[PDB]
Parts: sequence; C-alpha cells; structure tokens
Amino acid sequence: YFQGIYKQFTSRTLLNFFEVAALTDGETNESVAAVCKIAAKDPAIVGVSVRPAFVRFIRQELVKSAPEVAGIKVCAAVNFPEGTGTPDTVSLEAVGALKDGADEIECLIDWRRMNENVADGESRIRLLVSEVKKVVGPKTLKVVLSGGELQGGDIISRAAVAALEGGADFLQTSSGLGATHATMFTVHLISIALREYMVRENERIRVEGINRCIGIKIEVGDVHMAETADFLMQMIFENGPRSIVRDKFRVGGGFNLLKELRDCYESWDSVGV
Amino acid sequence: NLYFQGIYKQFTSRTLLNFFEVAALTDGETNESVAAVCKIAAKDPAIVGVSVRPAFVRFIRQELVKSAPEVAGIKVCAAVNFPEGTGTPDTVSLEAVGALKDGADEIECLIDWRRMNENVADGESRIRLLVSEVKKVVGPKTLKVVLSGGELQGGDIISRAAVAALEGGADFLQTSSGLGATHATMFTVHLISIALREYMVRENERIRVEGVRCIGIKIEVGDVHMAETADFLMQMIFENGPRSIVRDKFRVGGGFNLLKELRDCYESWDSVG
Ligand SMILES: OC[C@H]1O[C@@](CO)(O[C@H]2O[C@H](CO)[C@@H](O)[C@H](O)[C@H]2O)[C@@H](O)[C@@H]1O
Ligand SMILES: OC[C@H]1O[C@@](CO)(O[C@H]2O[C@H](CO)[C@@H](O)[C@H](O)[C@H]2O)[C@@H](O)[C@@H]1O
Repeated sequence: YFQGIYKQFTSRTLLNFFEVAALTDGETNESVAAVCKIAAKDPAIVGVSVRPAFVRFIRQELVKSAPEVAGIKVCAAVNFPEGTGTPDTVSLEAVGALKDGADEIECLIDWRRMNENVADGESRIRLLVSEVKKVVGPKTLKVVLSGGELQGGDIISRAAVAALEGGADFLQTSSGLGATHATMFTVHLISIALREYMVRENERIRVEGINRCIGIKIEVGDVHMAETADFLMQMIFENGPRSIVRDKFRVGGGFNLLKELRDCYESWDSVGV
Repeated sequence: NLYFQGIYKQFTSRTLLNFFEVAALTDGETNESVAAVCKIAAKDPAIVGVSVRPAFVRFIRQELVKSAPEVAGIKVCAAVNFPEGTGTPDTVSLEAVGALKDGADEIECLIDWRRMNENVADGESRIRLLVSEVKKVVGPKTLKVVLSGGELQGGDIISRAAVAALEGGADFLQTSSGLGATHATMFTVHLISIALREYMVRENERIRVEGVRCIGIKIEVGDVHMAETADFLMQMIFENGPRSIVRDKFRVGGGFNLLKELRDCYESWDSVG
C-alpha cells in the first residue's frame, strides 16, 4: 500500500539540501536555463553552481521568463577549473560574481601546490581563502578541497584545516568537474578535521567566555540516488542529526541526479492533502 | 537490482528514531516492563523519550538510572488527565506538579473530548481553562495537549479543539494519547496543521499590536508498521515543510514493537568504514 515511501522520503530530504552543478565549459544560456527551471520547481532545491559567466544571465535575464529562479541561490565557482589563480585574481573573480548577483562563492584550492609541498600548500590555502573571504563578507564561502586530486589522507586533512583557518564557511569535497568525487574515506577525513577544529574552537569560546557555523558539502558528481543516500547516512552517523540543516550541510550533484530526485518525490501520492 | 536495496528504509528508520517517543501507558505496566522499554529507548542512538503515567516517573529518574545510566539521556513525558480526560483543571494541575516533582521533563495532557462532542462552545472554554492552568504549573517545560482526534466527532470539532488548545498555551498538539486504537490520524494531522498555521499568523499579529513560541505536532501512530509511519512522516513534510522536521516542532509517538522494528532496520546499516 505504501510502495516506494522510503525512497520518496529520502528524495524529498535530498532535494532540501541539493545544489545542482552547471559548470562544464560547454554550458550555454539554454542548458543553464533548463537546469535552473528544474532546480526552482516547487519545492525548490538550495541552489545552482555556475561559472561567473552565467551569474547575470540567471539573476537578470532568466528571471524575466522564469520568475521562480529568484527562489534558488546562485553559487559562483571561482578559481575554476584548475585552482591556479592567485589570491588577488580569485578575489576579483568573486567581486565580479557578487556584483552580478551571486549569493555564494565556491573556491577551488591550488591542490597541485598541496601535493608538491604540504607546508607551502597550506600557506597558499590560508592566504587564498582569507583574501576571498574578505571580499565575500557575510555571504557563504565554500572551499573545494578536491579530495580526489590530493595525494593521501594526511594531505586532505591538512587542506581541510588550512581552509578552516583561512575562514571557510563550508568545506566541499570535490569540484563537480573532476574525475573523482566524494568517497566515504574522504568524507570521513573531512568530518574528523572539522570536528577536531570545532572542539578546539568551542573550548576557547567556552573557557574565555567570548559569547561561525561551518558546513560540509558532499559533492557526489553523477552518481545515482542510492549512493547519495549512503553519504547522507554517513553524515548523520559522523556528525549527528543536528548537522542535517542547510547552514551545515549541502549535497552537490548533477542534473540527471536532480531529475531522478524530482521524479522520485513526485511519485508520492499527495491526493490526501 | 540487487544493490542498495535497504538504504532508503535505513535512512527513514534513522530519521524516525530521531523523533520517536515510545508509549508505555498500558494498564498492565510494572516497573519491570517500563524498564525494558526505557532500555531500548535509551540505546544508542537514543530516541527522544518515553511516555508513562506519573506513577513510573520517579522509578525511571531515581532508581532505573542506577543500573541503566543511559536512561538519563531520554526525556520522560508524564501523562495527566489520563486516560479519560474528565478531570478538573485543579486536580490535573496537581497531577502535573507531582510528575514534575518526580523528575518529568514534559507533560502530556488530554482534553475533555466528550464535552467537545456534547457542546462545542462549552468544550472550547473547558480546554482553554484546563490548558491554561496546567501550563501555568509546567512553566518553561513542554506541555503537549492530546486532542483525541479519533474520538472527536467531525473535522469542525477537531479544528476547534486545536484552536482552543493553542489559545490556552499548548506547546504541542498531539493527535491521540498513545493508549488504545487510533483513528483518523491522517485527517487529524491535516486539520491540526491548518489550525496551527493560521494560529501562528494571528498570534504574530496579536503580538505586534500589543507593542510566537515554538509549537509542535506529535503524530501518535499507534501499532502500525514502519511503512505507514513513514507515510505520516511524508505527510508532515509535505504539509509543514522540512523546517518543521526538528525536535522542537515534531515528534512521532508509537509502541514498543514499532521501536524495535525501527532499531532492527537502522542497525542493518554498516557504519564501519
Ligand atoms: O515492556 C512493556 C511493553 O511490552 C508490551 C509489548 O510491546 O506489552 C508487553 O508487556 C506488558 C507487561 O506490562 C504485558 O501486559 C503485555 O501483555 C506484553 O505484551 C507493550 O505493550 C509494553 O509497553
Ligand atoms: O466508545 C466511546 C464510548 O465508550 C466509552 C465506554 O462505553 O469509553 C470507552 O471508549 C473510549 C474511547 O475509545 C475510551 O476512552 C474508554 O477508555 C472506553 O472505556 C464511553 O465513555 C465512550 O462514550
């Protein structure tokens, strides 16, 4: 009688934290518009991630024919796709994106510098993230660690810590463009790094009586809903049910996954209400 | 397909445990039977709490905790004006004071549903007075008001009962008591959701004119199985949104067998990485 209810509930839940990527080089106003309409369909997902080139299109032109797109956040991807910018150049990409109407910024780290020399890599991350955060202000800055490109768990952990020290509001597992995406292993390392950092942060605030919310974005790429649900379970186990809130958790995925989530959710029989 | 066949049920079960309140209110309860329920409730991950008659509150809070320290981690909700809802506001207030004195964290109070059915106008006034005097003794603790939707005769009566309870100071509207057969849960949830939504609108206006508190919905499902319970969870999100799926605004009440079913499902998920 209630066939499919578990998958339907899971889909509804994932929609609530979903951020769809429209970041390839081949993107056009047409492809981007198609993604934004499905993202903004009631109930709207959290937002869409695009390269700076499509921010004004969504915020100023698309909204004329598709008013609902004003209801989703636009996250601009800076320092993409190789993470080879300088703090100044990346900060300027951010300035332009925010001016065009971006609500959030996702910034890739120079993962190559991390792999050649960890100490220097950490220094570069702190500088990059701090300068970008200065221009982003109170808006959300997600730092993409590119876990799959980092060589070793120690490096991933160090990159996470450096990003936090630089002022990241969110730690994002992968870019959405790369060959590798989240793995249970990488999510685990990121969770531990964040948890340990917050323990130290909260201990200081408590003992000194001083009185930011830091999230984890699991980028799954083009996997299906089943695997995505497994990550959702990992987040709950590692970080608790209270971490499953928009200011602390996001799920990044592709357009096909978004369509799968909507098709699943829409199959729930709502005739009773 | 043979892969990921249990992930959605596992996630749904984990979610339900996060909001679950197990009822141990039968006439035949003994300290031993109550202790058995509390142990399963308190098992990691602990559910929200247990609902018992005032007679078992001191046992759980002072004795049981000596051999089962984990029970300190679950809330104890004491049922008053139970199970008939025909007590006088003064006597019900004394029952509440006694429960709170024994260590109760929350109070579940039934309304005089019979009165609502024989004279709506009179019934509403009795609810306002009962809820108001009980809330006065509960103070800052949570007062859940049981409407006994299955026993009220008609949607108009249910709606009026909900409005009277809200105006009286209820912190939660509960569909049924947790003892006996449950009827019209879906209908009661729908009516309660509407009543609460408009109450919030009117109450905010009322506050501004003087120059609103957190109110929850507790869906008591009875002895139904997990799939039907999940459908009620889905009903709650659909009608009230993802922001309503938080402990301060939502609880699921069910029996001991349902609790065991939820744990067995969740435990099948492999947390080891
Ligand atoms: O542990 C008590 C819990 O068990 C249930 C079964 O789910 O009832 C059992 O225990 C009672 C002892 O109080 C018996 O009266 C009953 O016959 C037995 O099935 C729940 O109803 C109860 O809360
Ligand atoms: O069935 C309603 C009718 O039954 C009485 C007793 O004859 O109460 C019984 O049913 C109630 C609702 O299920 C219970 O609350 C009560 O415990 C049970 O004895 C009447 O009082 C009521 O009008």
